[PDB]
Formats: sequence, structure tokens, C-alpha cells
Amino acid sequence: MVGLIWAQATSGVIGRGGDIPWRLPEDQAHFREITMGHTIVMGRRTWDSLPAKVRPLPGRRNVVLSRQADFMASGAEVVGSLEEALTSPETWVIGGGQVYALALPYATRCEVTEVDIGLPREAGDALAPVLDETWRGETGEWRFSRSGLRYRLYSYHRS
Ligand SMILES: NC(=O)C1=CN([C@@H]2O[C@H](COP(=O)(O)OP(=O)(O)OC[C@H]3O[C@@H](n4cnc5c(N)ncnc54)[C@H](OP(=O)(O)O)[C@@H]3O)[C@@H](O)[C@H]2O)C=CC1
Ligand SMILES: CCc1nc(N)nc(N)c1C#CCc1cc(OC)cc(-c2ccc(C(=O)O)cc2)c1
Ligand code: NA
Repeated sequence: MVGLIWAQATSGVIGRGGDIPWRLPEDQAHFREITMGHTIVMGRRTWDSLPAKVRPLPGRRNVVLSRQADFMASGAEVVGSLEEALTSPETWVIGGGQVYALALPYATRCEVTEVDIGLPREAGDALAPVLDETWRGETGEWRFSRSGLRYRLYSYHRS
């Protein structure tokens, strides 16, 4: 099972200027409960964006995709291809834009957090992949963040 997990503005934006363009602590907790104890796969830019205090993300096997054959990072398994990245029976792809697109055809689950923030797309933004008719989803009830954004959870699957 390969799953994709991301948080996106309604607009589809997941990243800008190398950052996630909002704060949503509740989403982190959700992310942790999905990924804990599993292999996670991420592109090199997403690895770089992890705060040093949690690079690698603890309790998870950190797998980092890079085309740099000699790229190394403490606590991460650097691999040069997706095939090398997806060998664990349960694998969660945690970003970013490039790697979601790369892994999408291999995926049968998506766990999405929608953030109700006004954030029109800008050129060069990292974006969420588009889920077509092959996917079924269940939409969670809107929740209200400690800071004030409304957000909700989607679970998508295809068999
Ligand atoms: N909202 C969310 O849920 C998330 C948001 N983000 C945001 O996403 C943005 C970064 O995403 P993005 O910019 O798309 O970059 P990625 O995080 O997808 O990493 C891209 C890198 O992955 C490597 N790579 C890509 N394709 C391949 C391949 N086919 N084979 C081998 N290596 C490959 C390259 O590394 P090299 O260049 O070293 O070869 C490339 O530069 C940031 O803004 C981040 O904050 C990140 C994660 C989740
Ligand atoms: C939490 C953000 C997030 N939400 C959802 N739904 N899906 C994702 N794939 C990511 C992601 C990501 C990259 C990232 C960036 C970051 O700051 C740049 C922090 C984390 C992060 C840090 C700590 C923990 C943890 O303590 O478990 C988890 C994620 C993770
Ligand atoms: Na829900």
C-alpha cells in the first residue's frame, strides 16, 4: 500500500517559497498518527525543509529521493529512484509537489487536510495532485483550529 498524505489550501497550494504557507498544529498531530511507525518517502527539498530538531522525523523510516548520487543526510535513506523508495508494504509519501506527482500512479490511499484559507495559486507554487474519478472519498466535518482556521479531513481510496 502506497499512500499520499498532504495538507492543502482549498486552492490546491501546498507549498510556496520552500515553506508551508500556513500554521495548523492540529494537522501535525493528524500527520503524526497516520505516519508513525511506517516508512515515509519525501523529495530532497521536503527533507531540507524539516526543522533540524526533527530531521529525521522520529519513529519513522525516513526515505529521501534525490538524483544526486552522493547526497547523504543523517538518519535518511537516500535513494535515486522511486522503485527503490517504495519497497515497504505500507509507505506514506509526505511530499513535496514533484514526488506526489511521481508517486500518484502507485498510490491507493490519500489522506488530505483541507485548510480554508484564501491563497490563490501563484506560478512556481507546489501544488497538490489532482484526484480523478478513479478515487472515492469521504469528507470529514469542518473542524476549527486553535488559531482560527477551519480545516477538514478527506480520506480517499481506490482498490
Ligand atoms: N503542505 C504539505 O503537505 C507539504 C508541503 N510541502 C512543500 O512542498 C515544497 C517542496 O516540494 P517540491 O518543491 O515539489 O520538491 P520535493 O519536496 O518534491 O523534492 C524534489 C526533489 O526530489 C528529487 N526528485 C524528484 N523527482 C525525482 C526522481 N524522479 N528521481 C529522483 N529524485 C527525484 C530531486 O532532488 P535533487 O534536487 O536533490 O536531485 C528534486 O529536487 C516546499 O514548499 C514544501 O514546504 C512539502 C511536503 C508536504
Ligand atoms: C505537518 C505538515 C504536513 N501535513 C500533512 N497533512 N501532510 C504532510 N505531508 C505534511 C508535511 C510535511 C513536511 C513537514 C514540514 C515541517 O516543517 C517544514 C514539519 C513537519 C513535521 C514536523 C514534526 C512532526 C512530528 O513531530 O511528528 C511531523 C511533521 C513536516
Ligand atoms: Na473528520
